[PDB]
Amino acid sequence: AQQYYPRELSILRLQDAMKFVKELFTVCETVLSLNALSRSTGVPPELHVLLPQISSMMKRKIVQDDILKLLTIWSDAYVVELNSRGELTMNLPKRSRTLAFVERAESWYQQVIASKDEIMTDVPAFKINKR
Repeated sequence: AQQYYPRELSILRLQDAMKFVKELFTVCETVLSLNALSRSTGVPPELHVLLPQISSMMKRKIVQDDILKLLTIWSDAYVVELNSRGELTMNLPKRSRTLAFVERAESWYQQVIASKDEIMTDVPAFKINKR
């Protein structure tokens, strides 16, 4: 076109992905914080239990891969634990987190579009290995 060629179009796609993971982080923050209060151990239910809550707040069906995008931006954002059956459980780490995430999200976005190759259109899911 005039202003936007394939590379620029990919950047625009990525910006929507940035907007997505930023909102998703905030939603995970409210859900995990609230659910971590329900039990004496301070440990929330498995992630698959909390996904309907996360989905309703996001007004869209959120899956585990969406959640893992957050760790790509901030690896120490949450603590990841795999149980006996391999079911994923996420939890807040032991001590503003929202501001910290946005800064890293911005910095991550900067480094992606900075170099002149091919631009990814979405945040890749963080890779989790077996315990």
